[PDB]
Amino acid sequence: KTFTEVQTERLEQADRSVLIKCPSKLNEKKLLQYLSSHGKIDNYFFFENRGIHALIEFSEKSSVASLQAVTGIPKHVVPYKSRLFTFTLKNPGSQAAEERPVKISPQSHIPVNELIPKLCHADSISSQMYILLNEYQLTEENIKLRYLACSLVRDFARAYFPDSTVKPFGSSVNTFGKLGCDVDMFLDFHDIQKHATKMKKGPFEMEYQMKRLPSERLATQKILSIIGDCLDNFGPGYSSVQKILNARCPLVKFSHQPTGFQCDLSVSNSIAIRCSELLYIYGCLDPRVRALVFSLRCWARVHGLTNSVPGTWITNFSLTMMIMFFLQKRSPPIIPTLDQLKELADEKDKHVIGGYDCSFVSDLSKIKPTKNTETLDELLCDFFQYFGNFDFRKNSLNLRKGKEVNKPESSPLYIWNPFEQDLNISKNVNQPQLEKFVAMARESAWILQKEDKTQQMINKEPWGLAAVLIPF
Amino acid sequence: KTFTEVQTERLEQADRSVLIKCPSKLNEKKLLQYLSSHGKIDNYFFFENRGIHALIEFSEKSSVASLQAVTGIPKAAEHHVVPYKSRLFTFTLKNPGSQAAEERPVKISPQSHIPVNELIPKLCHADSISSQMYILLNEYQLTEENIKLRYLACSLVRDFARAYFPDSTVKPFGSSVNTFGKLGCDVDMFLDFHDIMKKGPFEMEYQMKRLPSERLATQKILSIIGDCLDNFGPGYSSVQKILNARCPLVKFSHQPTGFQCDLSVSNSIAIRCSELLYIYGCLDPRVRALVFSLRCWARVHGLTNSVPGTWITNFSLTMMIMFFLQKRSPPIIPTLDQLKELADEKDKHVIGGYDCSFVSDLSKIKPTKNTETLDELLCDFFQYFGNFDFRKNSLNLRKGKEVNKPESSPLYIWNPFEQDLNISKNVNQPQLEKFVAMARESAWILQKEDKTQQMINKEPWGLAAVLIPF
Ligand SMILES: [Cl-]
Ligand SMILES: [Cl-]
Ligand SMILES: [Cl-]
Ligand SMILES: [Cl-]
Repeated sequence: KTFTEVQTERLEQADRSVLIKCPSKLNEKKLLQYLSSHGKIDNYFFFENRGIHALIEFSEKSSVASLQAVTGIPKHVVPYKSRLFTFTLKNPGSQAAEERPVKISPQSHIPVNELIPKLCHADSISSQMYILLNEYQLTEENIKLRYLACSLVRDFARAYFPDSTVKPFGSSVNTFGKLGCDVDMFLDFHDIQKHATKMKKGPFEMEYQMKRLPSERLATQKILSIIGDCLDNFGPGYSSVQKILNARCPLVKFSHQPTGFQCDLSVSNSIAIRCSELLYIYGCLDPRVRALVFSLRCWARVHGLTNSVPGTWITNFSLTMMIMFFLQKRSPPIIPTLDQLKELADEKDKHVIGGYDCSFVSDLSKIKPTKNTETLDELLCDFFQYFGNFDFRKNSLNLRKGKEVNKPESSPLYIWNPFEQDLNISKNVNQPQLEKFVAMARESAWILQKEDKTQQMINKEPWGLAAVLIPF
Repeated sequence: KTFTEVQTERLEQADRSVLIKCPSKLNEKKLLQYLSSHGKIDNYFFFENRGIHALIEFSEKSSVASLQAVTGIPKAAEHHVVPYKSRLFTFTLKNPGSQAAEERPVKISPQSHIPVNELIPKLCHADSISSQMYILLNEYQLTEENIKLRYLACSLVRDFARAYFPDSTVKPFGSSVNTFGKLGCDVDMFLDFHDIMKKGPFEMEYQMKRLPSERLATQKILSIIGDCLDNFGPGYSSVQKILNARCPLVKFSHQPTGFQCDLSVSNSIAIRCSELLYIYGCLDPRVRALVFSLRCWARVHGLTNSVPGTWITNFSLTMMIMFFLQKRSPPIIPTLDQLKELADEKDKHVIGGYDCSFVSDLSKIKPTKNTETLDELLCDFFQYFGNFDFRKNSLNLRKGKEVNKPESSPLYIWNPFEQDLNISKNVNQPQLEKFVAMARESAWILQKEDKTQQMINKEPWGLAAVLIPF
């Protein structure tokens, strides 16, 4: 039910899953028939990534060890044994060419130039936005692949750090991730002995000889450094390992070839996890939330408002928060404020970080459904109108209050960090970039207000969402 | 027990051993009583190294995992440690106010030998040169406890390598295992880390990352282990990575044991050399007595040094001593070719095309009929090399003969396991001449002294007379 319960279930399924690089001439039935001899298979799919790969989700974890028991070491290699397998035929020239294999599950979304025609063939702006959402959103197969990537990194980390867990956060889990997005991973340490340890009969407290480091930051940097070097030199399918240990949140970036994901590994950050669960709640509350976010992120990218590299540009996160604020301010609100979510929280949902109460309700059924019935056609235009006429000089965005309030500090765009006091999430944004955003918003509002959609359809020209998803 | 069988047994015992940093107020009985609840303990001892530490050797390996299952990270330590779990434990009292046993002193096992200034008086009170040399040997040689500690150090380093090379081994060589090591000597360690089912309709293999060329692989693996030694455990390690040397090397101080260590990738020739020396050391007690005394002599007179350079090495010196013993009438030890001829098929070892075989079973070697005393052998060693023609002759330990020098080098000692290689190529003419001068002077001192009067006069005599600066 809850965000935490979804993560637990996803990780358990990943724990009994494996990846297989398939033979050039793949017979699906023969492969599955063989794998089923090691135990029942709950789920599986194929994907393309420099050849065909299969994700296999066994019903029982024991099946993994069963398969590993008949798997050999190639024959010079780093003999780290994993859940990455390569299957080939003994006598490849004695099997014929295969007629109709296999269904491929896409791990990327269609490019904008292919999307636009689909949008133009839609009946309304609402339908356009749902088409975009369906084309872009993470698939069940992609999600399974993301959790398996985390599970594999966990196993790699567990060689030196047996209590390691690796769990995804951000776009991979908050409902706003699009196909192709990075897998952001958090490493944490928790006792694998989940069972109830007795009262020991002896007199001693017993610990490992470990250096007590002055800061959590230094420990984090040393741990990530070793894991990074090990992935680089010893880990199968890990490439382009970049150590970015001196960043605000120390980080190791890498490309995971078996899955084709770009990944980012850091040590667990409690604030970042609260943020992911908050966005998950908002995304789950109403489908218009996700529809708006996906369309507006695409809009921002198309018009050069967002960028892949950090700088003076508004970030996708900042933009997403602006959208949440917009939705909080509808009459009636489409989503509750963070203070409203805090007040619905019981003792079990108490989360205090750095002295600041970051509590909010985890049970979605405790949130009264919105009575707002505005269509996406209205909301898209109104978003552009609202921020196109928003006084950014005088007002800041407070998502806890759901109100425009005086700016604590002078900054072009001030959006309050909802889990840290006196922090602006959009402090990076300069006046030029903010003015560009405003100009694009106003132009987009005008285009939607003035267009004759029926004639554009007849004239075979872009209309509605498509009209604002092309350069001006 | 062959050399190989000794190593195997030692490593197996180290594999089921742990190190425990003991409570400030240590009750030995309570500690052992508690630890025995995880399984029987075959051996244990205590040593001093910034507080009391205990080596615990469990009867069963399973006991290690049992102890680890109740070992925890403090709440205050969370997020502030590198969570590498090891066989290094710290024990403290749950309630410091719950001591309810009589306090007894704990026996400390020494890991160092007495300094020369304390040794000399003991030598001067001996009855003969032979007795002096056996006193030195007994004061200096590795103890059973020290040996266990050395193998455990290797075992701990092995566990770092095994994270991604599960079949890895780390084994000591050189002075730690060849019978000629003295307390306080480095632990020289070799890593061997790579190249060590039902049939379905698919061939099935793991996806594994390729290693680079042997040297590059060696450099990367040693670099990571060096980083582990830095960051895993209590640390304070003084890790020196010397990865660009001819033989890539990591030097470090292992704080839990207090050993100075050198880690490199396994060299098959160096291992044969260690077993050869082990054979020679085991054959006759005079072999070890001579080597220990002469190594001490070399150090005292500045002929050997802790850092590599133009100095004769302890290994080269030891080989010179072996050559000397091969040349006695009759020989005290056999030549390497004699040991080769005694080898059966099971003792076959060919390295780089060169037959490095020799007998491993010591009972197959006929005991020496030489009955020369150490008094004679010590003086004769100095006399022999003091008059040896180093310009014209080289030392061949396979033949047990002086032979023409293959290449021009001040001191030429044939590498017994590699063709056309001089183990003492590093030695320059100045250092060789110093050695010769010291040898000749030492011979004269022993030849001319009146030992009875020196004893009465309370002056150094015999071995003591050559173990002080000239
Ligand atoms: Cl194949
Ligand atoms: Cl997030
Ligand atoms: Cl996008
Ligand atoms: Cl040796």
